[PDB]
Amino acid sequence: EVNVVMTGDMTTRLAFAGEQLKQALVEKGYEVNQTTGKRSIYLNLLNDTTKKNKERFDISTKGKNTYVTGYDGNGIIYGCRELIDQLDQSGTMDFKPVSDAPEMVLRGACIGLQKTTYLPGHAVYEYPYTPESFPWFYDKERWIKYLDMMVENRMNSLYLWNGHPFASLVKLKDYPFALEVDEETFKKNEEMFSFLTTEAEKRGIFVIQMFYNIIVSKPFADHYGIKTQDRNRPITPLISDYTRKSVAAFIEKYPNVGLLVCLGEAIGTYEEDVEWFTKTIIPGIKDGLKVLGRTDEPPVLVRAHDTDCKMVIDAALPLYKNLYTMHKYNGESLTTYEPRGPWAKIHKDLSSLGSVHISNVHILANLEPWRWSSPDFIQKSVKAMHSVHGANALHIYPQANYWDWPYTADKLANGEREEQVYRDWAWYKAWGRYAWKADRNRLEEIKYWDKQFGDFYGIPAEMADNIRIAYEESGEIAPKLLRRFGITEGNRQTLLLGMFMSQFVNPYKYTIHYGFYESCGPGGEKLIEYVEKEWKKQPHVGELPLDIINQVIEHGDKAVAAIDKVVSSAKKNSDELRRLQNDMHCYREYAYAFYYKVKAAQHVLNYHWGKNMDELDKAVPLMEESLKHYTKLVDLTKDTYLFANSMQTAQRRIPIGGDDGNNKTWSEMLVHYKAELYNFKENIEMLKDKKVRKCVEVTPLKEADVKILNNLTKVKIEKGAKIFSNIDGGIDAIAKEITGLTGFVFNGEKQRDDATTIEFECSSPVTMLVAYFKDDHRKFAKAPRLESDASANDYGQAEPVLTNALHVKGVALADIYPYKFKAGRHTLILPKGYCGVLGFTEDKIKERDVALDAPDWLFY
Ligand code: NA
Ligand code: NA
Repeated sequence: EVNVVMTGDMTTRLAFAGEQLKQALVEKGYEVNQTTGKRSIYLNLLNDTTKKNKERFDISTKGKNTYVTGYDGNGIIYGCRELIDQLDQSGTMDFKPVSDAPEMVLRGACIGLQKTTYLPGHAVYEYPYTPESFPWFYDKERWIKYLDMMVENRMNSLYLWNGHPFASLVKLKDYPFALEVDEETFKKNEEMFSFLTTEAEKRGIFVIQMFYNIIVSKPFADHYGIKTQDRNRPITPLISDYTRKSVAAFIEKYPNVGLLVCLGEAIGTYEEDVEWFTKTIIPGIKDGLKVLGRTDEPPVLVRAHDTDCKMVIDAALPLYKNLYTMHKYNGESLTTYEPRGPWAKIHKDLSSLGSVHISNVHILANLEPWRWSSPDFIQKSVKAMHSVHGANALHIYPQANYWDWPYTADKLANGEREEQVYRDWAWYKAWGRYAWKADRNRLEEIKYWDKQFGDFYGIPAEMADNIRIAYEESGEIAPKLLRRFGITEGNRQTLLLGMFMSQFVNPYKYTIHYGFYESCGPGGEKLIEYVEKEWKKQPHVGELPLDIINQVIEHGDKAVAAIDKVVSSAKKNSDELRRLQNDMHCYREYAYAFYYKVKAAQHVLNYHWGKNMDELDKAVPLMEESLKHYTKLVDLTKDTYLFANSMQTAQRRIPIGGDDGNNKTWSEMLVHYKAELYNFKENIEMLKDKKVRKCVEVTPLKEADVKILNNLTKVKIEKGAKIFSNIDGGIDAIAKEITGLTGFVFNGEKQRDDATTIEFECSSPVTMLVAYFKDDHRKFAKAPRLESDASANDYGQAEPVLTNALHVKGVALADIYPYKFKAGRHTLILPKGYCGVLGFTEDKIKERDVALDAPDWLFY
């Protein structure tokens, strides 16, 4: 019936290609003969490294013989995948000749050895590889399925993300106490890495271990009496020695595993980033290479995240020639296929290096947790990666629920968990398909996807087009709403839980970073900008917020109308199609809730500009209508989803704090949005009746009784006070709240070199007040930023308490951030650069813009 003949370099990839083709043919009812005149397929593997024929194959046919030429091991695998895809798309062994190669050179996905919350005993990102934490990591069948799916999608790279993996994977003779796992687990970890590298290698998959810096093991830390990580802590010879030896041990022991380096998030300055990479990491890699007898420099991947790419690559290239770069596609979200602005320039500059620049589709904060997999949106995004960013490689996150691998957020009957590889098959398949080839005729793609959805649900392709419509209409909702109304593309925000009125009418209170609105889609106006231009009779430019809410309710209505027609048809995976229908109804109720809230926010902003109280009367029924839609969203999610956000800690700030896993469900959020309307109505009632509103009674904070342990110079905080010993000017404006506190005097120069360490004890909870200056000069310590520093809320400091609150003559204006402590003995290192420590109080601090009457006072 069918002969399969393998010819050439008898490699593991050639042998895998052959087994795959044989299984595919017997699953179609053919008898297969294997060896190394009736129907024959010839698998020919050549030898050439010609970076040009990488992963290339040719298929030709002559009579009843088919010839597959693979230019390398990956080429012969992909040649066999093309025969199998032909056998699937028609039933016949009549093969079409094809010469093909992928457009992007690395095409891959990540799994996080990460959890929804911190491991008891450990800081952020820290999780030893153990079966207690990750039993799925030790499941060989689950690994085979994952790697088989990667081959089907022609993905050639797998990334494991972990804080400090080395202490689970290597033993150091100078630091034997560093090991974070018991001996039996250490043996299981060695066994799994051996299984994973072997299974991946025969499939043409490069395994890459990602790590954060600077992080040391819990037992190494405990032995030396230091912290596992501290962002502002200097580099020390001890921590450098431990990391260099760890990295060298890893290269020696797992010689085919790549490294993805994050120069963060526990490194305080760009100068320390360069020093760590060039003097600790790169020498550790060369140590391991020297030990193996390697003369080549295998690629090292470096994230642009939380560093200065240009300093880093410029300093590193003389020391190590083979560096790949990685940078987020749309920050930690998916917002646009028309990216632009300063962030597009950073991608273009990294692509300029003429090497491999990897587009990272990172975290997908704005899509969590509902189904998302728009072929159109994904195709257009890969076209943008090429045309706007210059990227030639792709790294994708899971579609949702990254922190909770291997499960989705779906709540099934009786505690059952849904697998991400099951639910999100079309996400992986779409990113793989467009990474292979971006330019594909859209009508032919619709027919391809109609058959994929039809086959999965057992529905004719024509009928299944309504599934494709549902994905492509609903797919535009979260991207559009985030880029037009969002606070951030970071997972600091969970878009699909909604937003407060305050976040619509006073968005800059919640800290919007330069770059987001300027990069993450077409140029346009915020709601506050649109309403200001209405009142000032100024022309409108670009994407308008009222246009976007109209578009999103239309997307919502069309997705529901499409999925409702087909949901009853499914002959397979019927429960899954009912969940997709439920997700489309969720997206529609979300879209209408958002529409009415934006309309309400426009009237509240009309009140701000005109002070016509009839504007507040119109806001109420729109808010009520928004709440009717949000109540329906609760009814749709309360039995169907465990939660929205997979990151379930105090690093989540928008719409409200996610501290200790609170505020992660629509049910929880509805309580807040009901209280927001109730409050609004009470405030309007008081305005009508009494023409009064609540405002802050401004009083000095009482100084707390604190003992300073590290010999700081004290100063009374008042007009005239010199908080910088190295400059001539004193405080020349100050919030009354701060006057009379006892702060400190520092040398701004010493602050640039050494950072600022405060050590103190308190017999009750205190807040320490820190001044960060509103000046872009690198001499100033930077205010806490959760998007580039997971530790930026460890003291409750992520948000300022008093804005525009301090001025020092010859310096700048400052905002005041709260650092909160329980009773105890404390040591804090603040970021390098000029900053002020103004004192301590046990008092409740009332938030205030000292420069003022913002339009959101009505929701307090
Ligand atoms: Na850094
Ligand atoms: Na990145």
